[PDB]
Amino acid sequence: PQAPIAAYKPRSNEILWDGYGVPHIYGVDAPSAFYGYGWAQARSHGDNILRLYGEARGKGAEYWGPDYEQTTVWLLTNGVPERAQQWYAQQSPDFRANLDAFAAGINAYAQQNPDDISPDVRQVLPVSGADVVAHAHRLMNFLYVASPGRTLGEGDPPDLADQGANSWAVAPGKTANGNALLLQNPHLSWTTDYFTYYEAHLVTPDFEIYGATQIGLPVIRFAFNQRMGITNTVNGMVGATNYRLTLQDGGYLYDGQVRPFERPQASYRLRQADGTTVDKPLEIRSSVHGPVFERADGTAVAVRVAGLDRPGMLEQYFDMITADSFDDYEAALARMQVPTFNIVYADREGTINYSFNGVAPKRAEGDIAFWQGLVPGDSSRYLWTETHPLDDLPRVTNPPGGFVQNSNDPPWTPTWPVTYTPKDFPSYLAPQTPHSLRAQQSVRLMSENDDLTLERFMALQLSHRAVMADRTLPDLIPAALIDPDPEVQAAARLLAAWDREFTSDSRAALLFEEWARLFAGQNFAGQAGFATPWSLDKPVSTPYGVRDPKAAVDQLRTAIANTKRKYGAIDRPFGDASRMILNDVNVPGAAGYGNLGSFRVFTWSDPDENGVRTPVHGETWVAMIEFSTPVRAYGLMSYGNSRQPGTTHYSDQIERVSRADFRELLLRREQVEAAVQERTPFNF
Repeated sequence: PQAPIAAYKPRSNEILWDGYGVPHIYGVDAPSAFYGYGWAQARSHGDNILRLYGEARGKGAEYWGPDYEQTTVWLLTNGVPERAQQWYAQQSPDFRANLDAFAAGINAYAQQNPDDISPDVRQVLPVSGADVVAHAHRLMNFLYVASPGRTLGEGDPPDLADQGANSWAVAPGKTANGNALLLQNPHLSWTTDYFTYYEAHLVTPDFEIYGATQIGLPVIRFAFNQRMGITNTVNGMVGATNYRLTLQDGGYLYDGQVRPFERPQASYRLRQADGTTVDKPLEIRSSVHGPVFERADGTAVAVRVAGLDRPGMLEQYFDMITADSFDDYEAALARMQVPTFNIVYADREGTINYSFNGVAPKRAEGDIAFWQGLVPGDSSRYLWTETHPLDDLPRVTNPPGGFVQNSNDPPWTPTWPVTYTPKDFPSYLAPQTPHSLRAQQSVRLMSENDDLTLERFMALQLSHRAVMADRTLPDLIPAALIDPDPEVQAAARLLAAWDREFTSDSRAALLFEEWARLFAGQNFAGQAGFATPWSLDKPVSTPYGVRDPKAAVDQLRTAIANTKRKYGAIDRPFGDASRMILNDVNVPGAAGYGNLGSFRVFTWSDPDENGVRTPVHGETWVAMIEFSTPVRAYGLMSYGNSRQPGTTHYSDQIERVSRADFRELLLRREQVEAAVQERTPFNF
């Protein structure tokens, strides 16, 4: 109807909650919607939001003791609580009012429902707009871009490190009905608090947004509406540098001169087991690069984070997701206030766009591997001061191929055919590393399909191909059949009969994973085992083959043992071992590891004593949107919409997830009114 449906114009403030605890927040103006949003978030996730906001204040240690102390030291040394005050002071008046409203929403819920807030996090109250800013700043710059694990060279815990996503946007020309399609599909921890997605709907007379965001964030990162929608995937935009300092004469050597550290003398409180606290002094040293950390091995490392002068992250996302046109979206994107992420855009006018987004330092020399390692901190040659504008970054708009995609692969095949190559960009922007089997599968699923309907688009999202099996079994099986061990022969035949799909009933899939663990490493990303290595000239059909079939058969022998150790048998049905268990809901699993090729992702834990494992990471918020008039959208949230103790909205979608039975996402007032179970009238 090339003119959108009449926008709903709310006349009172109310949250209409549906049966799954999805809040439909109707506000008479923007602060009202943000207030209801905070209120809703607090109701569904209050305890963890408070804890996180506590942490963002640099008060984790003070509130909860030694387990929170590393983050405290990290955030204080990096001046995060103070930077938050600054960024908060630096908001536009309008947006600050929204942030304040959001916080007031949280406080108000807590004030009206004090017994619903967990006793341990009551002390955090009240919260403020600055806390909201701090949390978002922590999340973006000091979890995503820089983290203490990386700076300390200890590595990040899985809670943080397991990050991924799928993203598809399909142009009209590639669809049946002529409307852009969009897949929102982030893959984060199912347990990590700051990575908990919350689904919501905000309606004012001026804007409408539907979708998911991490708890405690006041704006929706995976948002769509009647006009447009976006989705994100992590791109590991190298937005920070760790510098190895040479310590000398009480300072650090730099361009042959001894330079002084800048020193604040801070201190923080540390909660004791008995509930009292001790004051711990904290000296914060900064070189010209940034704050200085000392590794366990005694290396002095200065961490330099890009975009510390970018306070408009939350407002950028807000203006992006409420954009009236693609030009507006881009103008907002072009502010470079969002420090990281691939961002994919689709709208009802038919535009699709992929952007390798973030705040990337301009560097005179060095490739991406150089800039991800310890960079020498004794030379001004390595001190960047400038960042790339949007226009310097890999982007694709309405490509000839009619789609854009990203599955955390380097941005070198975001569409097919490609519209640029690695040499078109500085070598430090993105790795030129092999694309994962899931990423190759993403390109294939879009490129190879035409005349897409929403239903078909949704079916394709469910892909759970063992691509790794396609690349290896042709060589492994014949070689395994040579082996005299009848068990190895039996294993080979089990593997040969398998359709190479990670279905619940697959008796071969677990064994295969175990072999793959050895063949391609614990993360299934190793390349040394393949006969034909990955090539950007065959980006979706390499790597391929088994380089050393003898050794691979030895790996199968060990794998057979591992499978039996873990699962009690080499032929246990995949979905008997792989379970999705939330509260007392226990449903069969399907799909699996992305690195094995599964597009739909469940990163199955190690099994327990019964051989049972559950997703530690993977499908969380999944939504497919057709930009028809009106839009049509379906979605699910694996672990429900609430994690508050005792909620009925934690385990209430996982059964549907197991059957790929998506909910209709309800954006229209009439639909919302039809689905409403709870109403929270409010007044901001």
